[PDB]
Amino acid sequence: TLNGGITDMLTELANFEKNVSQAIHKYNAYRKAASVIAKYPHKIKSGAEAKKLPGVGTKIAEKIDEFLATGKLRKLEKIRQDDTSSSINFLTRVSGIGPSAARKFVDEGIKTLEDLRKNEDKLNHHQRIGLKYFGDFEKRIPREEMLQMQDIVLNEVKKVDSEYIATVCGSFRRGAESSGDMDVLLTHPSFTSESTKQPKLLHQVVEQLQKVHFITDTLSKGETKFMGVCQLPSKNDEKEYPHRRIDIRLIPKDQYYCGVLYFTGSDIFNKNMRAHALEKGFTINEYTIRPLGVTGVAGEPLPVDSEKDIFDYIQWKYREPKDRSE
DNA sequence: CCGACAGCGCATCAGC
DNA sequence: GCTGATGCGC
DNA sequence: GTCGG
Ligand SMILES: O=c1ccn([C@H]2C[C@H](O)[C@@H](COP(=O)(O)NP(=O)(O)OP(=O)(O)O)O2)c(=O)[nH]1
Ligand SMILES: [Cl-]
Ligand SMILES: [Cl-]
Ligand SMILES: [Cl-]
Ligand SMILES: [Cl-]
Ligand SMILES: [Mn+2]
Ligand SMILES: [Mn+2]
Ligand SMILES: [Mn+2]
Ligand SMILES: [Mn+2]
Ligand SMILES: [Mn+2]
Ligand code: NA
Ligand code: NA
Repeated sequence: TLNGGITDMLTELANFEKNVSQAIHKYNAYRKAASVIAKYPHKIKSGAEAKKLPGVGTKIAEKIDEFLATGKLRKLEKIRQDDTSSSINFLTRVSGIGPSAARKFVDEGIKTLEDLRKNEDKLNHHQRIGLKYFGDFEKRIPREEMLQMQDIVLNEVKKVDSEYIATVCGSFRRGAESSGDMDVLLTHPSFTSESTKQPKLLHQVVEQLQKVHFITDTLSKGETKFMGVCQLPSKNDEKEYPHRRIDIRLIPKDQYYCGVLYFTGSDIFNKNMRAHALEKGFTINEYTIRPLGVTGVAGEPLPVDSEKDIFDYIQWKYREPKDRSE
């Protein structure tokens, strides 16, 4: 982690602007700068050297000089001493609680894990589950565990219908030795951009996973996107595995490539790639890659048959999943 | 010195 | 009931 | 907070 010190400062700053300042752009700005720095193959010796990287400006340049000069950043040392900011930051760590709900709870006197446990009646379903699994969701998932999970999801999928195609994406597909959660991309021949022949496609898949006790809870659930919890099965008498977050997204079969490009990420990567697309005159989403008319309006979907094809349309050398971790 | 910053599914609410 | 703005998340 | 124009 050549510049682990600096990227942490930045990430902390991004989290602050997002959770406490509710300044989403500043948030993204720091994330981007932290991303470009993380891949910079040199140990940064100064804020000037860093400012040469696209994304780092005069403000981050100074913060970096200050950090390198003392190993600390005053603005952050203070933020850490502000109870309100500490509470808001902490509450946002619970799935379902955003900057808004956090600042609210703080106002109503709720600002500790304990305060939340006694006011479960003031949380919506999602916030309740997030609170319930707070601890577990903090633990990372070892790849070896992701592999055990993949077999269970894929095999349980096939058992509902041998025509489903379940693909694990997210950081898992990017090659991470550890993942924050499991992301599943699902496709079935009956669901395409031209029609939904069969209904409940996603339902039955969830239903099945719940039947075998793999899926333990639901944060949210719709026709195409499921957000819940799951747990690997444990052998006889051995300790129990941490509950884990699991996202399942059903995408039209004929749009798998745009969907798989989206779900593999990373998020910062997608951001850069989609920003670049616009620069070249295109707009990309999880379903398609359309051309941008002079008026701005997006045209019809262009033909796609691989992830690379999409990359071509924007003038970018194809980059493997493992090199998309920005 | 300005406006843009990627794109979208779900839960929830206010209003009609 | 619907529509659309908001919060929160991928 | 940063950047292209
Ligand atoms: O803001 C977002 C969030 C996610 N995504 C896409 C890309 C990301 O890789 C994918 C999965 O989302 P996760 O939040 O699961 N992140 P990821 O799997 O990359 O990392 P990890 O789960 O290990 O934190 O969803 C976006 O496009 N924008
Ligand atoms: Cl902002
Ligand atoms: Cl610090
Ligand atoms: Cl596609
Ligand atoms: Cl579309
Ligand atoms: Mn993930
Ligand atoms: Mn996820
Ligand atoms: Mn548990
Ligand atoms: Mn570009
Ligand atoms: Mn009402
Ligand atoms: Na720069
Ligand atoms: Na949260």
